[PDB]
Amino acid sequence: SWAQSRDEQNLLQQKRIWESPLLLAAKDNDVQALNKLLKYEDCKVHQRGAMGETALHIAALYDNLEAAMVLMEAAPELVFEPMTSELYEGQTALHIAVVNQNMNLVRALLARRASVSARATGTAFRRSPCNLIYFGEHPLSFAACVNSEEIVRLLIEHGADIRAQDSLGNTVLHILILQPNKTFACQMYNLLLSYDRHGDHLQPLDLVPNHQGLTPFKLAGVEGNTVMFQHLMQKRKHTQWTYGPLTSTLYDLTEIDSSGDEQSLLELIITTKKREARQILDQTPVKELVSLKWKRYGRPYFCMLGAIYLLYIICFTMCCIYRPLKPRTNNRTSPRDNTLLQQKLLQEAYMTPKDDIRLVGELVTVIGAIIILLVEVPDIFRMGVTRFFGQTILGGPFHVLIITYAFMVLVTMVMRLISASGEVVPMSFALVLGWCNVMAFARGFQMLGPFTIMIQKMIFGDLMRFCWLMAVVILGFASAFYIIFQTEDPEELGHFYDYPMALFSTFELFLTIIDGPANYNVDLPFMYSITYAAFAIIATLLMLNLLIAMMGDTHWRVAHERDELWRAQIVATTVMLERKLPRCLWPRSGICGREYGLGDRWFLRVEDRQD
Amino acid sequence: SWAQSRDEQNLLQQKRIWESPLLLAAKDNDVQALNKLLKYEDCKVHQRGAMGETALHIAALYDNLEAAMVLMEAAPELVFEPMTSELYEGQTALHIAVVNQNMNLVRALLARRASVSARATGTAFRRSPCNLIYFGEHPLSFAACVNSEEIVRLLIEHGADIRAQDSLGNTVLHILILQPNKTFACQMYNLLLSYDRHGDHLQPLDLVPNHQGLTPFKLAGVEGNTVMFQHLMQKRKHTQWTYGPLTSTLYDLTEIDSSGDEQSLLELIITTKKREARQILDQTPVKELVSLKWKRYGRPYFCMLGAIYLLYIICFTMCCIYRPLKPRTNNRTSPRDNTLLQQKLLQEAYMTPKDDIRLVGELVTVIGAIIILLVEVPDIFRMGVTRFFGQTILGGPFHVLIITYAFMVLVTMVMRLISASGEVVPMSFALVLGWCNVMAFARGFQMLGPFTIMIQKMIFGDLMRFCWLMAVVILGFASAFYIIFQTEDPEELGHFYDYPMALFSTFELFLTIIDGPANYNVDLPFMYSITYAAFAIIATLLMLNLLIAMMGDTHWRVAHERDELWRAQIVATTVMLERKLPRCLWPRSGICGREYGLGDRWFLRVEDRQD
Ligand SMILES: NCCOB(c1ccccc1)c1ccccc1
Ligand SMILES: NCCOB(c1ccccc1)c1ccccc1
Ligand SMILES: [Ca+2]
Repeated sequence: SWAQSRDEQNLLQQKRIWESPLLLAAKDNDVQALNKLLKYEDCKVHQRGAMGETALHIAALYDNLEAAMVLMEAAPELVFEPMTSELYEGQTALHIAVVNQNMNLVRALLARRASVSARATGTAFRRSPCNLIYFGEHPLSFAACVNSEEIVRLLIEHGADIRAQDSLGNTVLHILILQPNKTFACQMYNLLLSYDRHGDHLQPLDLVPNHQGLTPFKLAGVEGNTVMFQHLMQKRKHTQWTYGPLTSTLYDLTEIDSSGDEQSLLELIITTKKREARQILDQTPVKELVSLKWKRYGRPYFCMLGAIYLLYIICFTMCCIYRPLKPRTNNRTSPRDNTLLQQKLLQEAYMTPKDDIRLVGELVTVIGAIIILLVEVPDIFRMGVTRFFGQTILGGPFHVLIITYAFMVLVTMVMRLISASGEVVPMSFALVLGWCNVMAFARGFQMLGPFTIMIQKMIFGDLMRFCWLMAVVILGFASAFYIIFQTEDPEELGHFYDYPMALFSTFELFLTIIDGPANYNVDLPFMYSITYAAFAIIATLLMLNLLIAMMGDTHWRVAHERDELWRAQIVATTVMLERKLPRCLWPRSGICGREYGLGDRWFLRVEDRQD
Repeated sequence: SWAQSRDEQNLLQQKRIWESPLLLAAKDNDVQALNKLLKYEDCKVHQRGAMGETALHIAALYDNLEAAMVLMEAAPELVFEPMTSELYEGQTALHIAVVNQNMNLVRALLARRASVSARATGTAFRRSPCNLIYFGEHPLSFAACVNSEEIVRLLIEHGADIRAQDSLGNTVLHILILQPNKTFACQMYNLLLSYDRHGDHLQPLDLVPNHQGLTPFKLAGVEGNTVMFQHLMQKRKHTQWTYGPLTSTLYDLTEIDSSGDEQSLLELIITTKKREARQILDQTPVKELVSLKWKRYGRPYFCMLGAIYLLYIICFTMCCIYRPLKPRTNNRTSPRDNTLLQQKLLQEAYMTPKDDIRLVGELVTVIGAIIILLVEVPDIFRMGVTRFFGQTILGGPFHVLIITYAFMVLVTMVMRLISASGEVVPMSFALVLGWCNVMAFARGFQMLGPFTIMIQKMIFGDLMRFCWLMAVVILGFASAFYIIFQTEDPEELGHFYDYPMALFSTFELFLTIIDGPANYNVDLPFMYSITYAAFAIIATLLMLNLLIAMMGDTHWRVAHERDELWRAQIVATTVMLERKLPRCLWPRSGICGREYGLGDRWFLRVEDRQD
């Protein structure tokens, strides 16, 4: 219950101004009552409000230069007094001066030589969803947000440093990026480029990283400020000759492609969470770049890894179906004559000329697990375990269960060396999601991907949400069937002889898979005949409602936004096999420079056609 | 990896201008540095760039007449020097002159009497999807594309030949057709008609074929430049009397209908691949023309061929169900008591008075195959075998399996003369797609067609795309069921006694047909009870997702574009039974001329109503 303290103190603002007749005249334009306040006696200049205010704080906050200049002969040092703490740590009147777009107080508090080096790093000033705004803390950082032109010109003419950085290391240029009024603040980008003039030996400010290592170029990408990205792009592209309707411009491509792990661009559009950012893939240098990364040595060296993979599964299944598999030897099946099993999975029979063939069929698989184990000993070391789930679901949640493939297929070889009876429990799991993970490769072969994308987005958000609701409407009828047939002999009509199978038999009855029980040779008890019917009108309702649960997402799908999610998925493939596959088979994308007056920067061009 | 060489040489353009101070001044407006370049010494006039450039090439390409005229006293012969090779084979400054819409250099390089006979047949200039533009190679061919009026007037006043043809034989008039800015280039059609004046004895240019035999009338049709087609149509139609709101105009109809195999119009809208072309059927002379070809002696002589066809199938099925069919005579069924068969298909029993009736019931069918064999001995000779598949899917993919009907129904008579045991393997196939091909005739009977059209577009693009995805999610569970019931006796619960039926029994379980395997008399092994359930929540997912896989196409369907695909399908019928059925029963469409001051051209009229 944190946010209550915001408001408790904010009414305490209205408390302290209420008791104070000086601050009562700081509310409105009571300059003639300010004449009644300062010339008649010595009131102290430190009349602190709820979080430590003075008059020109309150006066400029309630839009009053007329109350602001009359304290100047009263107290010139109160410009040097910031607001105290805990929400507004270091806030001065200069900062709220530009909040109200002007009052000409900006020259007037600069007539008391106010300091732009004041940093208001308080609670409400850092980036958080509990604060509905974000501004940085330097005053010129605020003036970029408010889109007030000559105000920015005014303070740089009085000693403003543009290269100053926030609590996170973001300069003022980052702060212009994170404004939700995007094109309306775009015009102040090049204005703040216009005061770069002294070229520092480290940066001309547009390559400045923050303490999360983001130059504000790609910070616009990882936030997805799309229209600002283009205006930022146009200075960086190097256009060559134009040929009538077409133009052979030439894009920069320095930080865009993967280079030596400097947190390159493409992995950051993947690993972010804000889904408006993925529309940066619809921008002119980027969509065609990933196309050539996907057309040439994209899918055919991807699907080649797919091609060996189902062969790995085929050589798994043949060494899965041929099993030790002896006849029934220890005992006859005594209990109940229900133990309908005879096979018992042999201890140490391998020397036959069939069992050598399965052995080379075997150990290729368990070593093949250890290959995809060694994929993850750096990769679990890379992005943790618990937030690795936070890496999964957005792009490749098929990646995680190929590892639970490996846990089971390793433990079943541990199982065969011990030869315990519980052998099928891995071998069930180790077979089914082996095949179920070949649909991860459906993205590579064309036109087959997007349903498998839509497979993903229906199961993890809708069907498991449905399976919450479905797993309780069963348990009524299932247990209601279970008690209603405790009365009856399970010799005939034996679906419900005990409670654990009574759930399962109801469950498969729920999907209308089983015939619907009914002897028709004896009588059935009376409430069976309606409750099963009372299950039926539910069975025709909610799975039919589940059929249309699909549709309310599907109108939000393909007509609008699965097609982007397909190619958003294709690049989550792209940087990841770029990373995991080492060099000397991938040549990195685009043309290299260094032979053409360009140097170490590699480039990429495209044609077009205008009007 | 071909397209890399485009860019490697295109940076080499920027390499050669970089080393050359003459070409450095050819970049921008360095005429005072051109004073520093030519008057002071004799620099050679052949300073070749990457693919062989000179200065006025580079100057006019970077929009500089001011650099262009200063080399004229330096080198007047460099107009006669084309760009060298391998991309731009024969490109001169005259060609790039009209690319930049003007510079008044067009008169100025004609002051050195430049040649419009220059043909730039280089790599980037022919029609290809690797080139984003298409222009032809004569300079007047370029000026039609750029839509620059008096520029076209200027060069014809200096010796331009309009009748010149490209590498493919297309003249300049074809080049105006293939511009993607369609109405914006439409105004230059009649302008280039306006300089026809000398009537040549062969053509007045608007009947010129190319080396694929396309007069640029129907070339607009086969590409589907719809709005240009109408403006091209209006001069060709011959309007008669107007009666207030109605007008009895009279359309030309020379090349539109099928005539003596001169690659007529209607078959070309069918056999093309670009699906924007089929909207030429929505144009005023064409839609009503095919209507009268379909209303009168269209369907009733089509459905008549349908009417004999199911009678052929009925007289096939009666000679399919009555079979030789002897009792069990060679041996008792010894193995396993599973060989539940007794019939063995008699060798040479035909003389009974029932078996003569099936014999006349027989040989009508195998001869009836040979009729639809003789349809194809010219037709396989017509359009090949492998690209005949490229004829199938767009219109009548039902046509191909009536031929695999014929292969099987021929081989089963080969089979009865040998009387091998494998008799049902054709007879299964020869029966099922015999009936399944009567739905080809669903297009003829009204309102029944479009679902059978939608049958086609769901199976060959979506369900076989689904059956990729579905055939792997089965094999997990199916083999997982197969290993989990290797343990168990297949006497009771015998769905999965071996692997080949284990797939099929899972497959029909997947569509929730089979009952779902459960004895309820014995115990079942433990991972059966969840993995079958783990099959169930997939079984309620993806075939339910397949249900809505239909819908994302269906919103792209009937609300917008199946109704055109229906009548696009009806004319693919129309020219084909026009072709395959010979004369003396079809009278060719429209009214004949030759009695009415019109001659050999046959015509067709229509009424209307305007505002
Ligand atoms: N095979 C290793 C799994 O890695 B996958 C993956 C790796 C990093 C981030 C997200 C997913 C994956 C890659 C392509 C397709 C499916 C999954
Ligand atoms: N019966 C011969 C098959 O020819 B069909 C056909 C012929 C040429 C091109 C495409 C298809 C066909 C014609 C009408 C309906 C269905 C198929
Ligand atoms: Ca049943």
